[PDB]
Amino acid sequence: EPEPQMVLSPLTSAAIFLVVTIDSGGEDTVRDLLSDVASLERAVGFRAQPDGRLSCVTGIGSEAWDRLFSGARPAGLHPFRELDGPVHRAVATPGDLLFHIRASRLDLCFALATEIMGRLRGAVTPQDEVHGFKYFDERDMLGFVDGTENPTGAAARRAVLVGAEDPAFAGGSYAVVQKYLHDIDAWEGLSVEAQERVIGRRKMTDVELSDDVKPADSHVALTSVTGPDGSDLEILRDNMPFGSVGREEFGTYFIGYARTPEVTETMLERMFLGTASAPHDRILDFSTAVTGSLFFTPAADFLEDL
Amino acid sequence: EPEPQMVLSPLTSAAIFLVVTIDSGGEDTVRDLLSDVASLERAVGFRAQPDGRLSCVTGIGSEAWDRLFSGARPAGLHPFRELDGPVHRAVATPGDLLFHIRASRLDLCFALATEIMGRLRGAVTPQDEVHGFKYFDERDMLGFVDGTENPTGAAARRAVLVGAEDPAFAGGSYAVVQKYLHDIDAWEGLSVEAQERVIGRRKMTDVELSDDVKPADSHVALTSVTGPDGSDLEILRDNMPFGSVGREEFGTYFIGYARTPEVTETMLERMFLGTASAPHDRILDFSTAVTGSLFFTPAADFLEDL
Amino acid sequence: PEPQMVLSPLTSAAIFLVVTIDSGGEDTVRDLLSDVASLERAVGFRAQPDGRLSCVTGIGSEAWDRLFSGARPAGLHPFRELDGPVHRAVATPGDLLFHIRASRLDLCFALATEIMGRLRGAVTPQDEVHGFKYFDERDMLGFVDGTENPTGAAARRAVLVGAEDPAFAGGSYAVVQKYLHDIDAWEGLSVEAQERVIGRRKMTDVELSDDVKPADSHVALTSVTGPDGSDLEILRDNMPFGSVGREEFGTYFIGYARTPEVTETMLERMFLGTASAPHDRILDFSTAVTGSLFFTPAADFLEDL
Amino acid sequence: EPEPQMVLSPLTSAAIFLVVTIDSGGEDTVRDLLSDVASLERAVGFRAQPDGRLSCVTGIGSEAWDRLFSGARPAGLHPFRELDGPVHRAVATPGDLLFHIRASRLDLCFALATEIMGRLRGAVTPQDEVHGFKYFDERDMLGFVDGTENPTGAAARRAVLVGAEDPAFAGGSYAVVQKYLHDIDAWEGLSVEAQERVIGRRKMTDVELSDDVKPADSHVALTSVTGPDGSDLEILRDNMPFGSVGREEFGTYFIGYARTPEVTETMLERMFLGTASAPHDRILDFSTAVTGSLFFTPAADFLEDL
Amino acid sequence: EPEPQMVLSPLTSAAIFLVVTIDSGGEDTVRDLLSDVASLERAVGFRAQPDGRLSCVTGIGSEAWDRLFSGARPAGLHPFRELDGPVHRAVATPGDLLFHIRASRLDLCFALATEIMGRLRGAVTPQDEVHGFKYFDERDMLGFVDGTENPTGAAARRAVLVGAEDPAFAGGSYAVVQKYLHDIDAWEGLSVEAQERVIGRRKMTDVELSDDVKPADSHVALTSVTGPDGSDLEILRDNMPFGSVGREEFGTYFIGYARTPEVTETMLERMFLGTASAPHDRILDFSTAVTGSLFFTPAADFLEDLS
Amino acid sequence: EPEPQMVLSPLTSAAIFLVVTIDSGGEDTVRDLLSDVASLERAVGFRAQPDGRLSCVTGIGSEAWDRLFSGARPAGLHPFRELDGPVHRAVATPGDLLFHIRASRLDLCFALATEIMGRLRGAVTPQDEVHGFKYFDERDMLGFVDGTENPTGAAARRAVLVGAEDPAFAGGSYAVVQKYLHDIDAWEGLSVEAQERVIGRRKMTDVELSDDVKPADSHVALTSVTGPDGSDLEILRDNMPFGSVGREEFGTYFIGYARTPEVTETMLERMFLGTASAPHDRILDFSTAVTGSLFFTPAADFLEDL
Ligand code: HEM
Ligand code: HEM
Ligand code: HEM
Ligand code: HEM
Repeated sequence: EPEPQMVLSPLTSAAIFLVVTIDSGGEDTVRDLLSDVASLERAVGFRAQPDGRLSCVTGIGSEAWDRLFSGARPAGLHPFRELDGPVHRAVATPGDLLFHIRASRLDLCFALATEIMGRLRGAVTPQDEVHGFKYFDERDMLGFVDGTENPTGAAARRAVLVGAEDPAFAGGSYAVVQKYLHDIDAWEGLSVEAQERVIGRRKMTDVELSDDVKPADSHVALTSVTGPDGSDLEILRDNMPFGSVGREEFGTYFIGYARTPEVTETMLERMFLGTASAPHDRILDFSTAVTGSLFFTPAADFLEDL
Repeated sequence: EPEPQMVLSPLTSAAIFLVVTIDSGGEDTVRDLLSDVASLERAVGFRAQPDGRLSCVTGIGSEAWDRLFSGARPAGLHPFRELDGPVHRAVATPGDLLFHIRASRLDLCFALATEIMGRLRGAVTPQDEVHGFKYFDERDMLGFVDGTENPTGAAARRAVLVGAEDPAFAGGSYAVVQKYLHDIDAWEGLSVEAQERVIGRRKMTDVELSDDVKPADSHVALTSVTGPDGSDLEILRDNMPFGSVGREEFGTYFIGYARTPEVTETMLERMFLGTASAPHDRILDFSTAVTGSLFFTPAADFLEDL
Repeated sequence: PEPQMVLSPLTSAAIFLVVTIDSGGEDTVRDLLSDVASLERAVGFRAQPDGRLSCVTGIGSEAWDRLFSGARPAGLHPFRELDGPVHRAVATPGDLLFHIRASRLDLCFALATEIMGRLRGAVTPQDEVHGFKYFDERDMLGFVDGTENPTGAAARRAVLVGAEDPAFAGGSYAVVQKYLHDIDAWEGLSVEAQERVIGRRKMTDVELSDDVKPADSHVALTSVTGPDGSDLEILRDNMPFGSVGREEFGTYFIGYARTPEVTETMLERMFLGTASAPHDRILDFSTAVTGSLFFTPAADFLEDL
Repeated sequence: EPEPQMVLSPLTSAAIFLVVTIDSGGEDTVRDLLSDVASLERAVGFRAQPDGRLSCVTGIGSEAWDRLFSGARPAGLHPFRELDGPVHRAVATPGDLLFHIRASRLDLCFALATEIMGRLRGAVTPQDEVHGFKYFDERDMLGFVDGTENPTGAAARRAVLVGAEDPAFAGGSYAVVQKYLHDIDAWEGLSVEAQERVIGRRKMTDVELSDDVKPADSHVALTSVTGPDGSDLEILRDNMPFGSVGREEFGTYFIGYARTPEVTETMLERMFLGTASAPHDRILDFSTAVTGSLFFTPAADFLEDL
Repeated sequence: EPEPQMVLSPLTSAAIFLVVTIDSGGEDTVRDLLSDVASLERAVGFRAQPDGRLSCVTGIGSEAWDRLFSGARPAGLHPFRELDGPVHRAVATPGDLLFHIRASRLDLCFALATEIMGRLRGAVTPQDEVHGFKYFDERDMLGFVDGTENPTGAAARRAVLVGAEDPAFAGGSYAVVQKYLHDIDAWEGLSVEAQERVIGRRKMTDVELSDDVKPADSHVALTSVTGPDGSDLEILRDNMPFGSVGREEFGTYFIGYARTPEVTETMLERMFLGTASAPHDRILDFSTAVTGSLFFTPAADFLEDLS
Repeated sequence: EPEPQMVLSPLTSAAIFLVVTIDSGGEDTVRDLLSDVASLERAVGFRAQPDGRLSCVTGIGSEAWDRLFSGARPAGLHPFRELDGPVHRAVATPGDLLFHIRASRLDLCFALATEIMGRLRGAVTPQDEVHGFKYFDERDMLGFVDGTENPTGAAARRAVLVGAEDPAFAGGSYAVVQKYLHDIDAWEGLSVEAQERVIGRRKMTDVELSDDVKPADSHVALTSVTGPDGSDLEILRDNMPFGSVGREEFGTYFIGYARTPEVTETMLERMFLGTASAPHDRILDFSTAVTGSLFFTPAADFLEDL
């Protein structure tokens, strides 16, 4: 009965990521938009039926939630936990509202973004805006295929959607966003085979490295987490490349959905704080997190009945 | 589990609407076709996998039903109710069988209709035939995006399909057809802003007017209905533009699917008869209905079991 | 001299529009004729990538005299009616031809709306046809249609007016005929019998060998070798159209050529026959309902008006 | 609950069928591959995330099953039953593993096949390899639309997927393969009308012949089978054209899926051994089977737990 | 027979515009890149051979030409002329090199820009970078179809390519670039009718307004220019929308190609300074130019035969 | 202006290469086909307008020319010259007629090939048949983008088409074909960087190595040839990948067009025999030529006038 947002939807060739903070006194303007967001999506999206694939996923931060609503909160909703590791650091930056906008064409994303921000003008301060674009055969700026091991079907729904563990918010999800910038100069100084050891997959063919060759400090190794019951802990990632050539800015916009933030945070902890066998994730030697925010994306019904 | 026809299927770029009456002694020939209609659909349709999206929905009129079938009747099935309003009239016209044919290309539509009419030749009289075509970004002849607020998924299934309320005809639906002709001269006499107030939405962006600005005699206002439940009463529209430039025919072929004809009929009444708030729908000052028929579209199984 | 899109390939959608000019409508028509190209751009640029919208404007012989003063295209005359022993190629009124093509019907309809909107009260519509592509470039008889159309340089020489009439160089002559087919009769024949009528294999579209091809087949009759060794050629943009209810299953014939003599020779062979053929066998399943001849001038001619 | 392989997925424009036998001492390598087969599918397939439609269905033969797994056997799993008819013979040929690889592009098929064979090198002996291609409007080498009467939706699910009757192997399916070479010289000696009477459908339009003109030895007649219930027994066919012009090879690669092999075998017996009214299937007068193998295609999660 | 750059190439769904100045002592690194620019294009472009449509047009500014080259100069090459009108100004901003990169996908544009800039690092300073995107049915941020009256075929060739009037630079063109930011708030205050009067064409249908009702201060009227002959002066425009929603930036990146800058400059003059009939172009009441540069785009041969 | 065959047309995603020898006494049948080849091309091709992009280039060998035609010979037509290098060897294999068939779909290629061979059956013997397919982003089986430096426009015309040097055959061209099989095992034993030194270009980005890094025995170095005036001698290559996973066949089908064979032969000599600076082409250490034929491809009007 709880109808989820488009959190299970596949990766698209264009995306707009939009993070704002709510100005004091903006609450009411924000509530009005939240109840219209699905309506605005249809209004723009319908024009490009059937190949438009326009979707918007709306997320609300921990502090924003308390300003907007009264009563019970999602069980795991808290501000992004800053991770201060020996070498690398995962910062928390401000963000009350997330708009994850996806389509097969940028114009659709931009048109929807304009409609949303038009209604929010004077109530919100923009914190981050990223226009994501598909890079060749689903590659990131590091030149590796990105998103291969994303869950599908029942597994995707099992890993992503809040269920009976928090029944009042069933159909919701948790999104962690991090804007990463890459040091391409240092990355390109590595041989392809060395880069492969950093990731844990073959560069060209996207084939996973054998369990023999794959280093303990490789990205694939550290982000592979098993639960106490032996099951794999999974997240759904909709990462998109972005960048500016003149500024020498080459980035991955990280976004990860999971039914509990504990799954995503365990992965982050392994990456930044390391394990007993790895000091940290080698990918972080060529990647710097510049933002960090956590949002709860409620069921579609929740926004409607508001 | 009853198998419905393609009544929940989305809008396509081409369409053929075919309305016929059954001649004297034509019952047997019609019964034979009805049992073969799905196979005829596959015979043509499979030639254009996967992008063809050929479908045919077959409807049977109230009078026609009793000539064709012994036993139970669908509970809602009756002849279309003519509405003689103070200024605007919803006419009723003859129609025994409906063929609503859709595909991404007209050739597929035309080929199926050829096979259908081939099998019915000498048993039926053609009443109406319309070839519909997608007009730009899902627009109608009035220049507005048309079909934005159609229900989807669970909401659509609930609004369109017969359920427990008539168990013998579960998976069926009721179709109302009306061929509307538009007075484009008069319409293009109005400013865009004046047009927007007629419809209740913005012309280019298809964004709904604020409730503050939205007139009560706007099309959107009049066709927005709530039951004693307090929930929205919804229909599924597969409207298509048509016309001939030389004959000054600029048309909307209206087709609405609902689980009970009462829903569609209520909307019709509000449009032609008006409420306490409005004398009639302003759209009708630019739209003249020239046909009007009601059909029950059975479950796919029902057709095969003949 | 810039020609019209007369060499453009076949599209998946077309609108054919034939009108007569009402007396006193001369001036309205002239102003439209000067605006037709910018009207095309107005609609077509909206689908700039893959819309492929074009409009070829044709003017009739009688209309030419009423509209313009001075030089006449040499080969411009009314459509010559052919009263054959069995079949007739009728002549019907038509002053203006609008041959509108695009990859989508919406683009065609929009342009036609704009044209007729300007011409309203100055013209009377005679014919309007909405053409659609039928499977793998097939006509209503179920055969691939347009295979032997000239291409490239050969197309240019066959279609475009050259030095023979230098005042109208880059123009062309368009012959239109709406045909209705007897599908009940046609579907009676076996495939092999149908192939003998056309002169090609039905499914594969392979031309029958000269050893097996009947003298009264469409291909044999429409293959014309002129005074020299050169074959005479026309460019056809035939489109299927119809209505299942009215039992209309049609082919809208349009053929472009440098001189109408080429088209007329083929037409005579079809209706009046030759030495070893009474008439084109296709005509036993095909009836012409319209017949008109237009000159389609260079783009610059229409512009400088 | 059980997650099947892409056994229900539709026809694509490119396919690779790979049939191998397992060498002595190659069981270890085969098991290790079978556990990785799904990840290899993703490694190649994610590269063309939209449009790609890369899938691989892995099947295991009877003899191979006993060599490979210790435990319960799928109830219907047995070697292909050779049929020695009075005129036509259905040969049984060796085959331990089936790889049914499909995509919208051959490169994806070839790439995945390379990765699979690269892992299996020196553990398997290749028996058959066929590169299938779509031919015009879903036609076979006989010039007839092929696949028309395939079940879809729920009907497909019930006909193809193993259910409660064999609960330990729920979500599995049975695949029967046969490579056919056609005698095109003989075939193109018949008139179209005569060809139609062999198949049971019109050639150009793919419209089924009426039952009162359809011969009893036509392909459609003999492959139409009803059970004790009175309902139709159905299989899902993904057969693909293939061939080589220089060696006069014009072929149909037959692949049929069913929830029980008894269905496919019944239709094979009728074709080869005939019925009361029909000596054999007239299609075999122009078709020769050179291979014949039967495989069980387990649920996806069965392969993964190795 | 000189080979032009893809200057006559049509509009695409994605573009990158890159404007840089050459630093002191950067001349040799630049000259070296200019010789490999075509080969860099093929290196990236061949990967999407079918429907990629990757192209790069390289332009060189007036001051930069004297620094790079020793021989003759194109006859019409000069710095962008600033226009100080009573109300509106057309600014001249620094820019030595122009890279007009187009494809059907942004990734192709970004891959080529990465290669170009990678070779030019330390030698050049970025001035402007815009990533352009198609907006619906070829619309601009004002919501009007943009490019309709672009010349095609022979007429385009005659309008854009340098010919016999300057035979040593035949197959070249002149490109004028201006980045415009729009005041959407103000624009959306106008009715559709009122907006139509600013532009000179119907909004949705893109049909040109009738001559009797088309205002003298409309965009279409002011940029309609007949020469001394009586024939129309024409330019080829590859305008692309761009913007940032959060920063409230809604822009049109203007680029016009012409065989001589006099054509484009005349149009500019009519827009900014006005005529006897019109004070200025009304579009400028909602559009602010923030960049302005002029470049000569040489024939491909010129760039290759630098070696 | 003599009309050329489609020797200038671009690379397609599908290709069939057909090489046959003319049987004793099959000359008359060959001449009749040659006059109908363009007609056959249109017969199949027109069915798939406008995306089909079907074309067929017909070539005639040296020895075959003398059997077929009386009168003048193309100036540069001769048998393929075997190259017996110190290490590698370019074999000469029999070939009278080349059919180079390309389209966006294999079906069109296969259909045309069928028609051609159907007419030549009993008059010719097949020597070679390859079905080519596009591999990812125009890559070859070595994993490098293949065809990057092909000339285009006027440059291609001057490089490929016979001109005034041989007036009677203007519009014609010369095709050299070589079927190469690759040793993939060995090639994948090299690092990416080593592979780059073999080819002379970066692997993923396809950017050419600078002159101070590019080895003299690299493929790009050895196939770069300057002529008398100092301008590069160029060929047009339409290389297509092919292969069979079962038989470990991973191949490049090499075809090169040039206005004179001298150009293609110089490159071949440099590759196989070597220079003072280069023992041989390093690509040959991973590539074996198994066929080798030279053909003249006449202007189109030459074929029809027969
Ligand atoms: C009744 C409507 C007509 C139909 C259904 C029809 C159909 C066909 C077909 C199926 C072909 C063979 C495929 C092709 O090359 O296009 C063909 C060829 C041709 N038709 Fe028609 N046609 C019609 C009317 C006409 C008329 C009126 C003319 C002449 C004025 C004409 C001239 C030709 C020519 C010149 C060819 C090519 C013959 C060759 O050189 O091989 N057709 N037509
Ligand atoms: C020689 C290779 C074969 C060819 C060329 C062939 C071709 C066809 C064609 C053209 C049809 C009609 C279109 C359709 O419904 O798919 C058809 C139907 C069918 N074929 Fe085959 N077939 C072959 C082998 C087989 C075999 C071996 C089986 C069974 C094991 C089989 C089972 C069926 C079934 C069940 C149908 C559907 C019949 C109906 O219910 O109407 N086919 N086949
Ligand atoms: C402020 C940014 C601008 C916008 C949004 C804009 C938009 C438009 C629009 C909507 C049209 C009508 C449709 C068309 O034919 O393309 C147009 C026409 C035109 N614009 Fe602009 N324009 C801008 C700036 C300029 C500038 C700076 C120039 C000259 C340097 C220019 C030259 C033209 C020309 C020559 C035409 C065609 C006029 C005709 O002959 O019909 N535009 N522009
Ligand atoms: C063994 C099979 C071959 C493979 C896999 C192969 C592959 C390649 C590759 C990857 C390139 C660089 C990208 C490009 O510009 O296309 C290339 C370039 C080239 N190849 Fe080959 N090649 C083969 C055989 C040949 C042969 C036999 C010739 C001539 C007889 C040849 C002539 C050329 C030429 C002229 C170039 C362009 C060099 C330049 O100017 O940069 N190739 N080839």
